Amino acid sequence: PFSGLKFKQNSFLSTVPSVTNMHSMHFDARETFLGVIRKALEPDTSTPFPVRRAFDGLRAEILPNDTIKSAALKAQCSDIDKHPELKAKMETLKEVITHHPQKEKLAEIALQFAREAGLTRLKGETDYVLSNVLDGLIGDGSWRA
Repeated sequence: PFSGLKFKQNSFLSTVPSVTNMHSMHFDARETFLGVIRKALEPDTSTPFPVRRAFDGLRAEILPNDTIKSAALKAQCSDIDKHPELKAKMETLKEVITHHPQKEKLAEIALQFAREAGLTRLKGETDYVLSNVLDGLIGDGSWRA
C-alpha cells in the first residue's frame, strides 16, 4: 500500500526524552512515547508524493499529537470491533512499523520508557493502540511478560 515509503533517518532523536524528563510527575509516558513513534514515521522526501500524503494522514490520525484527540481515539479503540476503519488503519500502521529501518533503536527506546516511566506496566491490559505499536516494534509481544 505504501510503495516507495522511506523514512527520514533519526527524525525522532530530538523527541526522545531524557531519563530525568521520564521521571517527572508531569510526564505522560504513553502520549510521549506515541509522539516519538509518530516522529520516527516521518516520510523521507524521496517518497512519492501520493504515498507521503496518504501515510502522513494515517500516522496523524492514529498518533495524534493533541492529547484530547489521543484520548478520544483511545476511548473508541476500547471497543475496536465497532470501528472497522480504525482497526484496518492500526493494522496497516503496525505492519509499516515492523519494517522500520530503525526498529531496533525504537524498540530499545520503548524498553527505556518501560523501565523508567512504566510504559508497559499494564502488560496485556495495555490499550489497543499502544499494544499494536509495541507489537510492531517487538514482534514476540514479550514486552507484556
